[PDB]
Amino acid sequence: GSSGSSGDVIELTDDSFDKNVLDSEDVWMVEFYAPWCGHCKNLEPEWAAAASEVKEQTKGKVKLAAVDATVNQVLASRYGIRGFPTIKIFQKGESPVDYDGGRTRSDIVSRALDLFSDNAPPPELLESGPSSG
Repeated sequence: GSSGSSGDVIELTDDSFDKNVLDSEDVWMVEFYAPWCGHCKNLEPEWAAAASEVKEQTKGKVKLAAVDATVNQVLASRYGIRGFPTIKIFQKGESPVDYDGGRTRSDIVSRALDLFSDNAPPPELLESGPSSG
């Protein structure tokens, strides 16, 4: 996760991916890239930065991760990832969506926010809840 020179990009596998996302009630932005593709190499940094700008803006609610469609087949096949980069969003409870647009932290982040509100509560005092139920 956090090491060397890189933003807050989390590496998930074809097995843990479900144990990290499904096992969490938070938005997980799964992005599939190829180590032999340019369109991705240019996003490498764009995603790293965005992750931080998104995690800080979403207070951790909306996290950003990356996957290697070259090693991940279970997932890639599940939805069918052949055209990288491939940004996909997953929200515990409702079906996941397909992100298609600007490939720059500027845009990537802009979206994450549009969701943050959906799940995570807005900036305004509010009761927590009696034992979450």
